[PDB]
Amino acid sequence: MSIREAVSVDGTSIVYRVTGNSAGTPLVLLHGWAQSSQCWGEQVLADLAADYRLIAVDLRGHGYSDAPESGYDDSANWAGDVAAVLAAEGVTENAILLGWSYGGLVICDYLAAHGTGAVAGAVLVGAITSIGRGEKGGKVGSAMRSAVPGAMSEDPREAIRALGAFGNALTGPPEGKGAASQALFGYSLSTRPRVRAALFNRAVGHDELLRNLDIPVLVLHGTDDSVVDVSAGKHAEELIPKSQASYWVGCNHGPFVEDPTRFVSEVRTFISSLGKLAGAA
Amino acid sequence: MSIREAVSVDGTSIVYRVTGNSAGTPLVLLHGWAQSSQCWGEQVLADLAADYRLIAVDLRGHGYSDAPESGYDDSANWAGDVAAVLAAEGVTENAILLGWSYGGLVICDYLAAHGTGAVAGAVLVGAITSIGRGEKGGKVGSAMRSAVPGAMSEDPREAIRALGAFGNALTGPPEGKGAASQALFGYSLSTRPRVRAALFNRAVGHDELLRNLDIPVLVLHGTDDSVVDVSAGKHAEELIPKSQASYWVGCNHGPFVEDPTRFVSEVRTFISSLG
Repeated sequence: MSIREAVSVDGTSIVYRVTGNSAGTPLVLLHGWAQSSQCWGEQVLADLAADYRLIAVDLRGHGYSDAPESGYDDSANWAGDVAAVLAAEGVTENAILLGWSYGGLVICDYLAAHGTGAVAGAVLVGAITSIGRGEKGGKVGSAMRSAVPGAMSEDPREAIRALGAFGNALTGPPEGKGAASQALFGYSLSTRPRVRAALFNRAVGHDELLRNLDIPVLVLHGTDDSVVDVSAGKHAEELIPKSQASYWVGCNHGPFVEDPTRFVSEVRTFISSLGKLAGAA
Repeated sequence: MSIREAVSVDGTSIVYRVTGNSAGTPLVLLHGWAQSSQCWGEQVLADLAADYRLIAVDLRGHGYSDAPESGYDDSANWAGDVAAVLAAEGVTENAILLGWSYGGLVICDYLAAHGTGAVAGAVLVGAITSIGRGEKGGKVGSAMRSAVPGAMSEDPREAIRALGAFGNALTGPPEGKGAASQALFGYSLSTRPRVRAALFNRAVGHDELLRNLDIPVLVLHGTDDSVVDVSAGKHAEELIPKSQASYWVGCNHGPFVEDPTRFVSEVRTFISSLG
């Protein structure tokens, strides 16, 4: 059975999808603000599930997960969500955590709370790692600044208008990708407005964690990301001791949409890099 | 776990959510075109789960269910989806099947294939029972007509305009209904465009089933439904020997959205009445 749920520390049910090879390295996918476990694209999901035990999570308040009334500003709830998924799957080591945008912050809340015992590597895709004034890891782009707080309203007129401030930032050039462009706008619309707001009504700084991670981390980030400034990825690269970076020239916030083959290729190479094969060649 | 899946006759996974007491009467909820198990609204789903073993299904191609390339024009697939969910839950008798819009057609496909041995009653909410030219039980309204083929387009601009306009017939007001309006619109947009098209590109008639049905069926339909014309429900009421009906004056296609309390009440009473 592919679709499952785990109960976090506050009693929130967190829905997730497990696909791929049972024997393979666990790859946990954490999506971004006002999206879902369906954002990644069918081709990306199919390709990653070939080698990995693929675990695609619906963040609290998103997708099919429970939407509690409060607690979105508590790092311990986010941490408990990832811990609970990992435990339900019996994952105690070697996991790869991948986070898009807000997913990066979820990973950091989790690593801040549990350390790196269960984890061999992480991938930060157009990710924030902090939120708040002066947080270089939390630097948003112009599109996101026009989109908020109108994108948080329950008023459809305002929410539709505001979310169009994103333009094509999620997809890049949208030709031939209309279904995906529709679906991404859709997930944001069906994310409860109160959840959309609660996610950014918080502050947390994680630079001290970044400087002390003992795991390899790939920073994968569009140079033209108008949602999360590429400066945030560059900051993570600068602070993380075992960082690797791939900056996609001309790419916006959705590299997995703009070039699903390249995205899969870069993630597979990263994960394979964590063994002893590179040493051999 | 509340969230689950069942494997249909063609290998399609059908995701569904179970809530409420496992000893209650099973109530299967089957949503409409381009929607999902989340359409019904939190209060409606909480109130129904207070009394029933609530089974909220994502149709094939919708929500989190698999989306096969083809087969949406084959009644035996839809029938297997419903059988597979029932089997997975151990329901062999006494189920209530509730169908919103296209969900009515899914129910009829299932009943024709399988009979009513597992089923005590049905509810047809703004429902079609047939589809295609000349089927009085598939009579579509002005909002549905205007929405095609824009709502089937790969092109975002075209689909967003068509489905945005379409969504207003689902909510009615929409003053007071902003979040649901957004969410219904979002579920339609996130439904793959090829699935939106596939569902519509078929023909099947069930008048012979309806006039022969051996279960009580409630017809619950807005008089100003502009998605599925009220005449479709008036037609089903006429054919079904043990029909009951409730025509909500001034209501469009979404009664559970327009008046969640009334919707739950009318459903409870019908189900209670099965005695």
